[PDB]
Amino acid sequence: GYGSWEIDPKDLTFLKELGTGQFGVVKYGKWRGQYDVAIKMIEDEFIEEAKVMMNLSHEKLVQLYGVCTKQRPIFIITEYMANGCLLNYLREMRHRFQTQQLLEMCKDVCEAMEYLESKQFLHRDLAARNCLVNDQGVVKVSDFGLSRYVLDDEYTSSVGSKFPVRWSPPEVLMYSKFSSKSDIWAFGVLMWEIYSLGKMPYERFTNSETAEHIAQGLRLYRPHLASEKVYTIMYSCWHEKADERPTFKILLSNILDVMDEE
Ligand SMILES: COc1cc(Nc2ncc(F)c(Nc3ccc4c(n3)NC(=O)C(C)(C)O4)n2)cc(OC)c1OC
Repeated sequence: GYGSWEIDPKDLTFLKELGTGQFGVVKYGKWRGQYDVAIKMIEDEFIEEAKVMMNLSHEKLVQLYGVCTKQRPIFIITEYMANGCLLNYLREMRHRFQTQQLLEMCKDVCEAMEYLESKQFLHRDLAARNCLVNDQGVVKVSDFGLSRYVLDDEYTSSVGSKFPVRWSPPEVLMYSKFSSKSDIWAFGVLMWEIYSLGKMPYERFTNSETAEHIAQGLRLYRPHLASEKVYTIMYSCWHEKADERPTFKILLSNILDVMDEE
């Protein structure tokens, strides 16, 4: 059993649909009439991913509340993030963000990633599409890709035509070399995403052309809203030599520094 994670489906109310795919559905709801939750309905892999989430718990990670593993379809119940997808949130020109708010959003993710790093857990799809924002503009990482078991397979999300090329270091594109230094690279690219208000990295290129140009040491430009100090930080993430890239411990201390200066 999952002991204290086993949720009684009776304590749930369904209210709004949030998203829907071939493989699953996420609905907004209430649990014991009190707390806001997202309810993700779907198999064995999906459960192995929930067990993972059971062992990860951080202020800036989307928290698992419980599971219902006794009726089909099986449920996962997580915390509810009222301002939705960070990518989409960034694209709303009506928010009229100040640089300070952008760096805070970098700090949030960064704190998340340092926990994961300290747990020797490698994320593999850190991007703006995979973060969420709560009612209070606080940003939180989804341990696993949101897409997983909604739109794509465990076989299809992050394989082939759905591979996160734009968030990937040269060693991954050429050699399938994953390590904590690839998560560092992608954090960098996500910083760029934030400072550019949700522009697609290498916005004028294909995945192939991005793969060639990365391999030739082409990098993303400093977004207008990004100061030199801030750009230095995300750039430091794209060193061609993986071991030359900072840790998340280092970077967070870098982000805190900028934040005190600016
Ligand atoms: C208030 O409006 C919105 C709220 C949320 N909040 C929220 N909080 C916690 C969650 F675990 C959560 N999960 C979730 C939701 C939807 C999904 C998926 N996951 N997965 C998917 O493959 C697609 C992406 C298909 O649909 N959403 C998300 C929104 O989109 C992410 C949104 O805009 C619809």
